[PDB]
Amino acid sequence: PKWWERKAGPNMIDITSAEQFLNALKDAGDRLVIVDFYGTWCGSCRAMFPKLCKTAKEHPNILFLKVNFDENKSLCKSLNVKVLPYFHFYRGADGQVESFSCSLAKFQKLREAIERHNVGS
Repeated sequence: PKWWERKAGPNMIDITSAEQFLNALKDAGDRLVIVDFYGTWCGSCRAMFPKLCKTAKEHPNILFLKVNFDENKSLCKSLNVKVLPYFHFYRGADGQVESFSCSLAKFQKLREAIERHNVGS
């Protein structure tokens, strides 16, 4: 049971290809989408994961995409991801609306981004 699968709820999906990633954004409709770029051996990513999972339970209608950088290097490079943890947000016809790094200590940055782009904001 890999650390990134523990207590991961139904709105948290593993992405394993560029095709799957693009299909996920398309099928999201007008939902807010949070893309979590993480590394297998990223201590910060691992430390912040339980809080991310709680946030996913707190927001059942937000779609969370987990993208393992180490297993999706070309995809992550095409998305200009250079450091981990990293987050993109996407929302409907607006496409990408956030791009930022985070950690457990500054987790409120992620919530602030939700405040800016959640359905009804």
